[PDB]
Amino acid sequence: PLHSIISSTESVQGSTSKHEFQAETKKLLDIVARSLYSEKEVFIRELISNASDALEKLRHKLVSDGQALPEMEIHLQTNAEKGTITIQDTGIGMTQEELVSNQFGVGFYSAFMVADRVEVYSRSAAPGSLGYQWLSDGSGVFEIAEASGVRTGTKIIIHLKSDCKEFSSEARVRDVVTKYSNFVSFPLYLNGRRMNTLQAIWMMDPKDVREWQHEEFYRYVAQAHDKPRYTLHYKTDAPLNIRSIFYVPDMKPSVALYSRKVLIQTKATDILPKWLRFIRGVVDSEDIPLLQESALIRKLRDVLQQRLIKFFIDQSKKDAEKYAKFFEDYGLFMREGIVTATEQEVKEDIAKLLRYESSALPSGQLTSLSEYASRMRAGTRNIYYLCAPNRHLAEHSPYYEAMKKKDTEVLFCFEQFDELTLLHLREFDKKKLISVET
Ligand SMILES: Nc1nc(Cl)c2cnn(Cc3cc4c(cc3Br)OCO4)c2n1
Repeated sequence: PLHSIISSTESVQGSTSKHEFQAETKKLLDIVARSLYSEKEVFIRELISNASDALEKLRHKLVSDGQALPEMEIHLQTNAEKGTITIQDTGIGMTQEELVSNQFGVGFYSAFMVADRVEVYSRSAAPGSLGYQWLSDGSGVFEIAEASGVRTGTKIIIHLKSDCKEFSSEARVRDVVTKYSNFVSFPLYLNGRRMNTLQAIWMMDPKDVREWQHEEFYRYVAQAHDKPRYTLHYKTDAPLNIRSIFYVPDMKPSVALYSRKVLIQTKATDILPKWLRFIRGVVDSEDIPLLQESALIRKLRDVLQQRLIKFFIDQSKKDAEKYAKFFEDYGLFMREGIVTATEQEVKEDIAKLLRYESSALPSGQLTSLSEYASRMRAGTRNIYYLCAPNRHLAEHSPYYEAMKKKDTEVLFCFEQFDELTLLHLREFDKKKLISVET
């Protein structure tokens, strides 16, 4: 089962031509190498991500041209003996000009975060392409030379710093891979061992994913053994770029942040409003660059809050008995969110999820503030509710019994935390929330 492709096949016949980065390239290299990423280990993530993109570009090209498909793989090799770590892909490679002038991303230069020297071999996939070697110690000077024995694609050999030797031990590198790159779109091997088995199902067409995949992934992200009660597969480009799946556990009572199938933060606590912290799943967006995550993250937070509210509302429409169970189990969060919200309009959005018993309905079945209001006739600026220990006492309440042959229907709350929520909300839509007993 041991499968490796990394070996010394490369040789350079002539001497190298020395180049020197410009004022820009000098700033870039310095900032990315020590000022940009907080943890140094993410260089593995960036290079893996680069290798994936190059693999994709070649595959799309061959498939577009109708050509057959070669081995499309990503390989990592650690050498603690030589203090090196190497990553090779068999993707679309690089031309001489690209090796010289170079938006695949900076991500490649993140290597100088842990290396005092980087040695590169690349060969373009286009027929008759030549291979080239690229050398650099990161001092703004790099060398270029035509190389033979270069396989199509790109091979990066990192000569690790004295105190970065940890990334030459397989055990350390394996952990880094499984942490950040477990959903990589192409086969990934480490010292010949296959490492990635999980599929990024959030990138799929939602109507192609089936139940068992959503169950598997839910159990992964939520580290859970039950099943998702609710599943929302949300994809969008207009507001921002968004690839995401949200789950509500079957069980009674966080979301991962990804970008292009690579992990940014396992606990994206700021991605959703605090009251939606019961939601499990993943958010993938190309729009994200630590303790301070908030920036335009908020814009995404607001997008997701609105999409989730509409989701649960739509759920209410199609299924009321299931949603009534959901409201029973998770109402707490909605109430917390309503009392927490600063803007009134946000309060009323979340409040659209609340369900209460009504006087004009059989005891047991619930209604929403909107549903109550629609039937309201010749009624201005009022929503009437009564809080009692139970439906029995609510109906037999003289306060309500007054509304018996009178104008309006009356909502029934049986818990004090529901009444306080209405009091706090004050007005909803065109109407003010008012207690029968004053
Ligand atoms: N794996 C892979 N495949 C391809 Cl097609 C490309 C294209 N750019 N890069 C990153 C990169 C690598 C370099 C470099 C500048 C950059 Br930007 O100078 C030395 O090597 C790639 N990496």
